[PDB]
Amino acid sequence: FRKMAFPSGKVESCMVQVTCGTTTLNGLWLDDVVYCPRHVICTNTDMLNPNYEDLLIRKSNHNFLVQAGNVQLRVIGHSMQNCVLKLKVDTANPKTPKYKFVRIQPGQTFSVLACYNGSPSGVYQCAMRPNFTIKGSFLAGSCGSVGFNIDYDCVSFCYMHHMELPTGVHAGTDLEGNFYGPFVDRQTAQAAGTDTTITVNVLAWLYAAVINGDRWFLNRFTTTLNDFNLVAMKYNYEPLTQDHVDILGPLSAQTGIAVLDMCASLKELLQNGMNGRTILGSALLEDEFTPFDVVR
Amino acid sequence: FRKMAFPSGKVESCMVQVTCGTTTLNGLWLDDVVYCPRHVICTDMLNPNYEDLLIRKSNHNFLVQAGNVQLRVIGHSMQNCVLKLKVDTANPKTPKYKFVRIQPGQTFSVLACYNGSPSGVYQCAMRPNFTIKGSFLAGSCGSVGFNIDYDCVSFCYMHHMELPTGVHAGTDLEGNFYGPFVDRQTAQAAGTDTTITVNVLAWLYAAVINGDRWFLNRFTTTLNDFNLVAMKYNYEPLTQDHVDILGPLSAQTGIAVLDMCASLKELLQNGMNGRTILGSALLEDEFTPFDVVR
Ligand SMILES: *C(=O)[C@H](C[C@@H]1CCNC1=O)NC(=O)[C@H](CC1CCCCC1)NC(=O)c1cc2ccccc2[nH]1
Ligand SMILES: *C(=O)[C@H](C[C@@H]1CCNC1=O)NC(=O)[C@H](CC1CCCCC1)NC(=O)c1cc2ccccc2[nH]1
Repeated sequence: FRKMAFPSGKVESCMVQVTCGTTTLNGLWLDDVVYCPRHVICTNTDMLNPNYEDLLIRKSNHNFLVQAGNVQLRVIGHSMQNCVLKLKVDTANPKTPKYKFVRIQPGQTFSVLACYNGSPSGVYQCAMRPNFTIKGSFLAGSCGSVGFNIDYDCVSFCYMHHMELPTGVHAGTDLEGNFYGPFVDRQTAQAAGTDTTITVNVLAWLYAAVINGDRWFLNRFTTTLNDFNLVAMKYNYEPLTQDHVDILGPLSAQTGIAVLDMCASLKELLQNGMNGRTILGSALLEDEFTPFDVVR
Repeated sequence: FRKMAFPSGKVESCMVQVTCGTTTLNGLWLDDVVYCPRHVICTDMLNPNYEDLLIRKSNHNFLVQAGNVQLRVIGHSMQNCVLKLKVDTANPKTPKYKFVRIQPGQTFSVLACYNGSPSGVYQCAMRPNFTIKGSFLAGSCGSVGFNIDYDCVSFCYMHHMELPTGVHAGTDLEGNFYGPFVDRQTAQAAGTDTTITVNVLAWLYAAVINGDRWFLNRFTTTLNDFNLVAMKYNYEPLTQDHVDILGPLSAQTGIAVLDMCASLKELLQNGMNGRTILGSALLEDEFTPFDVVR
């Protein structure tokens, strides 16, 4: 069991470089529109309290240099949607995949294609934390990189990168420019909320462990949802909702370990620790695989 | 800090499906050649005579499909443990590529594929015992490992089999196995593995370059004394080449290699006492000095 990213070729073909004055970052080219963070129109002067409408009315089409590899794309229109800028260009991307813009929920995973200067550099799997940040790996110029899932030839874009918080975790928007989490595109003091562990993902990961031959943590017991939730609250774990139990249904049946039976295992893991042992290859309870991620 | 794979698009455009008899696996289509594991021609698995198995095949016994398109095989030959199927059509999306043979400790991306269609991408390392700790299911054979550098894809691994311990064995793209393995279903066992010491040190440098110094100390060590200690924890010996390779990261952080060796010695002695390094509760050994810089 390894953390696995989706194959990224369909998205690589959509990445372009956007330059506005002094700032260069990445854009997502789909049909005849390039999408990118609206903060690309900020200078050092504006970054602390921008008036994005004002700054945008100032700009004209030729203020944006869009580069698809060696080819410059001519901007013929510009617009803002929430915190994303939409640059209408000369030419529709001839490799636009089947795609959707989707908004994901905390606890869900996606692949990140990290890009610099419009050129894809690396790909890795992320989870939307319960505090709406991303534990990413993003350097200067990574803004505009996207997160996505693929479902049978259809790419669902869910994330575009905007910022790094002082703790080193990351914040961005969906592709309609709506931020994940209580963050703003302003150079002001911002902090992530206290994070919590994604309980249903930990359980799915334990089921993944049983499937792969590590069963030392299983026991004979079972808990209640109410009793397990008091434990989860003590250890900063997301409450296990009744719907969470249902999505684990397939894994309980394949292994014969009922969810509250596996919760009894997790309950004890939260106190005995691992007693010097390892679960999959990890000395920590891993919470960035969804039930779907384990089954696939 | 993440285990990052290379973008897989250039390799996705090369994956095809090869069927021989009742067996389907993946092939790598570059120009007018499809490369795949020669054991696609087995029915036979304990003591195959591949020379005899192959002379009985004709071109039409190999069904090659690139997506919906069937590729006509016009010839075939065997190069060590890989089959080279000459096809009627050159891959129009062949990238700039090379075939490279890697040494233990080297990392690469794996594009896991099934029925010629890519399924996922992840980072991997060649273990000191010439296995890889992959994630491969039935039908993954022919999946390839690669690095990409300046739009040039360097293919270094093709998947052949799973050992009884659950680790994986395969060949370079000229069909020479990594390690003492053969394409037979006989009893073969990965030798005892070790931790890639040079990679653990690179990663501790990465920890320093980011924010963390809590594991440093005031000691140094000789290279010989470090190796005498580290081998008691099943670490690979550190060589002068490894010390040289770490020079750039040493000079960038101000921490002499042997001073970082002293810190590693103490980390092995003490554990991390409830802390993490980068993101991990264990000493990570699948990042190379090169991976850290990039
Ligand atoms: C876009 O490419 C970068 C990506 C950052 C750079 C470093 N690591 C990343 O992920 N985005 C930024 O640099 C933003 C730009 C701002 C423009 C105006 C609106 C808000 C975003 N800045 C930051 O991410 C930033 C500034 C800052 C200051 C002090 C501590 C942390 C910190 N992070
Ligand atoms: C190719 O697709 C598969 C990949 C395997 C399947 C499961 N996980 C993998 O990586 N390759 C095989 O199944 C090989 C078949 C050839 C191997 C040698 C030459 C002829 C056939 N077999 C194994 O990987 C295998 C069989 C086996 C039996 C008992 C213990 C371990 C074991 N591994």
